[PDB]
Amino acid sequence: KDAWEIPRESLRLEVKLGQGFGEVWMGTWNGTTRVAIKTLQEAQVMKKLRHEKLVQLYAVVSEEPIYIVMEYMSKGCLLDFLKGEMGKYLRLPQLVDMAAQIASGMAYVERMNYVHRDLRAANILVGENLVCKVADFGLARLPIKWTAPEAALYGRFTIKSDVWSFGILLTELTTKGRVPYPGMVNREVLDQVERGYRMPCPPECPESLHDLMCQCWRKDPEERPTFEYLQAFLEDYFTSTEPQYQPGENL
Ligand SMILES: */C(=C/C(=O)Nc1ccc2ncnc(Nc3cccc(Br)c3)c2c1)CN(C)C
Repeated sequence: KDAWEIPRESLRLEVKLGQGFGEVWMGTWNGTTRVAIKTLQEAQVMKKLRHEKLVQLYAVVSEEPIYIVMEYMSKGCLLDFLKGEMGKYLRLPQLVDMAAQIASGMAYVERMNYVHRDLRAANILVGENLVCKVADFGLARLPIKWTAPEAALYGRFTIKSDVWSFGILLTELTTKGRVPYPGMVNREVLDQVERGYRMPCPPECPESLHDLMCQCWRKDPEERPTFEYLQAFLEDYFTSTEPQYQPGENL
């Protein structure tokens, strides 16, 4: 047992979040620390990754039943946030800033030579001040509406198939959380994307952002941009790219 190990007695499971691998609880730790607990690796893994825009591992419990203890994200998962009461007031500047934070977390993952494998809004967690962090490395190495064609078809998961999933996350953000390829079923999406079909410009989303999306969805993995490119572009967006941005009904 390594130094990430803790006694169960040091954890107070409190509220469910959190369904249903098992539950997800809000909690306390050594009486003093507000945490999140994943009941039954992602932890392992989350032991070797440390970044400000990745939800931080705190502790593990070997130890059936296995707990994973993590930084608590106060606003819950991004999909829910986007589609609930806040969705309505989020506008393009805030949505692009959130995208930049996810890019920043993913840039780190890229620097470390890892792959996420399940990058989408359901796996981004929000905290205070609209902070967004990459979560759920359950499949991190070492669902197909978000999965690049080469990866869904031939199991070639790479940082480049993550970029693809990032393009799809950009459509979730600009549409307030709508399921991608509206009206199409998994098999329809598979067939059409293989023919060269790509989602159109979301309504009110600028062409330059959709442009970025379309780059992320290049047929050719090695032609998709870096996450560090993505990060810098999204960070600098409202000066270098859309300096004449004016607010609209929805974006
Ligand atoms: C939407 C619900 C959701 O993700 N809720 C949620 C709220 C707050 C929170 N804080 C910390 N950690 C988690 N999740 C978590 C993920 C992986 C490991 C551990 Br430990 C905790 C969390 C989750 C999800 N729908 C699928 C959109």
